[PDB]
Amino acid sequence: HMNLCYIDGKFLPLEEAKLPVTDLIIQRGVGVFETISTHSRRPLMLTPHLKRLEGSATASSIVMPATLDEMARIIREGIKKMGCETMVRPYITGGDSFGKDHLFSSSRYFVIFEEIRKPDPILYEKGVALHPINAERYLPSTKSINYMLSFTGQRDSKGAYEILYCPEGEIVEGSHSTFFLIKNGHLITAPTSRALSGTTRQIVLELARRGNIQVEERCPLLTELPEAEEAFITGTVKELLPVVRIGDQIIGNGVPGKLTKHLHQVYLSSIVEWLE
Amino acid sequence: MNLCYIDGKFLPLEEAKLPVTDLIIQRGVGVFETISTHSRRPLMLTPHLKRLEGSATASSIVMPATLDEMARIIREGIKKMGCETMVRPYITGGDSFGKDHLFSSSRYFVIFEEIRKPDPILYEKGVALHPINAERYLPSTKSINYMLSFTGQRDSKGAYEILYCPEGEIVEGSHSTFFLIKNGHLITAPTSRALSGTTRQIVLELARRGNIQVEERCPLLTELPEAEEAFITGTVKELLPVVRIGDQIIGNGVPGKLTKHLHQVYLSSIVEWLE
Ligand SMILES: Cc1ncc(COP(=O)(O)O)c(C/N=C(\CCC(=O)O)C(=O)O)c1O
Ligand SMILES: Cc1ncc(COP(=O)(O)O)c(C/N=C(\CCC(=O)O)C(=O)O)c1O
Repeated sequence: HMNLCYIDGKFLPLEEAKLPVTDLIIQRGVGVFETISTHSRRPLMLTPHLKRLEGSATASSIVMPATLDEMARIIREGIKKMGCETMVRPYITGGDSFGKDHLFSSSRYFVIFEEIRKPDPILYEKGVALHPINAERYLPSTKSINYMLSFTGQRDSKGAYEILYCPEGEIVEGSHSTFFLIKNGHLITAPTSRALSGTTRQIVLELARRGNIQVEERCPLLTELPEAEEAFITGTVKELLPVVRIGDQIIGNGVPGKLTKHLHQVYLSSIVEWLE
Repeated sequence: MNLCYIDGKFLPLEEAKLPVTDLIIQRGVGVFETISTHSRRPLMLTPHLKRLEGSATASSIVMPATLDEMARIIREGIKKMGCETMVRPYITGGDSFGKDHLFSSSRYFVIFEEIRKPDPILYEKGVALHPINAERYLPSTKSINYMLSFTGQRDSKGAYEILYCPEGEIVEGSHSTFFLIKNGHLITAPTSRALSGTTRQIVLELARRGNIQVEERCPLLTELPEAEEAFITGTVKELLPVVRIGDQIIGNGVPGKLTKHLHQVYLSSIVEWLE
C-alpha cells in the first residue's frame, strides 16, 4: 500500500502532508515521537510505546494534543488502511509557542505509516559495526526528534551501521537502538537511568528472566570489549541485530554468536504475547 | 505582517508549510541563522551567511541556494516588512540522506518577523541564568536543535535563559555568548567550545579599541563569587546584563559599569557592520 500520514483529522498520502513553518519542531527541534512496528499486521507493544510517547511529551513540557486512546484509535485505523507490515511513527510537536507558564500548549500531532523496511538478511548473517562517540543523549528517558548527530557523525564513521553513545568510555546505547554485551553467557546493558527504556530491551530482559540468563544493568565499558563473546543492538524494526565490531575492536571471533541467535529465535517464537 | 519566503514566493508567515517527509521534521536535520536590522539594514549579514554555509557544510547538507541569492531574498523581505526585522534563513535536510552521505535535496525558507527587543526593564535590572550540566555538540554548527533551551527550564525558577556549564565550566547561553567581568577584564569561552557569535566578534573588536583585556577561556561557576559583572550577547538582545546565575548573585546584583559602557560603544559603533 502507499505510505500515509494522519494529520488534521484525515489520512493523506504521506508525500502530500505538510506542517506549518511556525511550528517549533521545525524552528527549534521541539518534538517527540515513537516508532511502532507490526508482526502479522498487529502492532507490537502499542501501549508501552504510547505511554513512552506521553512520558517524552510531559518530560519536554509539551501538553499532549490528544489522549492516548485517541492516538491508539488513529494508529489502528492507519494500520488497517495499510493492509501490510507497517512501521508507524506518531509525532508530537511543540506547536507555535512556549507560554509564560513554561509549557507548549498548542502542540500538533501527526502519524506516519510506512511499509516496514527490515535490515537486509545479510546483516543478521554477518553482523554490523558500531562507531563509538564521546557524547550522551540528554534527558535520555525522552525520545526527541533530534537525530542530527547520528548523521553528521557519519563523516568519521568508516561505514559503521550506527553510532554508539560512549560518554567517558561507558557504553550507554545506540542512536536508534539498545546495546547488549555478552560476557560469560550473560547479558550486560546500561540501566534506564542512562538509556531509553526500549520496548525490545524490556522483552529481551523478560526472555532472559524466563531462560535463567543473568542480566547486569550497568554500562559495559569500551575497555571490557576485548573479553566479550558477543554483542547485539535492539529496536522494534531491527529486532536483535548482531554487533561484530565496535570502533577498531572486533567482538569475540567477529561473527554472530550463539546466545544472540538463541535470543533472536525465542523473540520471534514468543512475539505474539506482546501484539495488541 | 510577518513573512516566510518559500518555493520562490513571500507568503504570510502563518500560511507557509513544509512537507512532513523533510528530515528537519523527522530527525531534526536543519541549520539556521538569526540576522537583525538597525535602520532597516541587516547587521553582519555576510558573517551570518558565511556561518550558515559553515553550519550546512559541517552537517553534510548541500547548499540549496547561493549566499548571493539568500542575501537578495533577505534584503527584499526586509524592504517588504517596512520595519526593523529579525530574519531567519533555514536550511533543511530534505527528504533523504544519500549513499554519498550528503543531504542533496535540501529545502530552504526565510522567516521575517518584526523585531522583539528585550523589554527596557531587563537592561535596567539585568536577568537571571539557569546553569545546566550539558554542552552543545559540534558547537561551531548552529543547528535547529534548541530543545534543551526549553525542556531544561523545568526547575528554571523563572530564569531568562539556560547557560551550558558542562562539569562546572561556563561555555555559553542557549541563545547567547556569555561574558564574565573580573578585575576589569572580559572572560569568554574560546570558539573551540562556543559558537563564533557575531555580537561576540564585535565585542572583542570593541575590547581591542578600548584596551580592555580579553581572556578566551571558560569562566568557572566557582569564580562567580569574585566576579564584578556578567552579560550575554546576541544580534537581537545586544549586550544584556546578567545579575544572577543559579543561586549566585553577580557583584552587587545590578548591571555593572563596564557592561553599560560596552553597550553604549556597541550602539555607537555598529553602523560600521551594517550591510
Ligand atoms: C535512542 C533509542 N534507543 C533505543 C531504541 C529502541 O527502542 P525500541 O526497542 O522500543 O524500538 C530507540 C528506537 N529507535 C527507533 C526505531 C526502532 C528500531 O530501531 O527498530 C527510532 O524510532 O528511531 C531509540 O531511538
Ligand atoms: C548557541 C548560540 N550562541 C550564541 C549566539 C549569539 O550569536 P550572535 O551574536 O551571532 O547572535 C546565538 C544566537 N541565538 C539566537 C538569537 C539571539 C539574539 O539574537 O539575541 C537564536 O536564534 O537562537 C546562539 O544561538
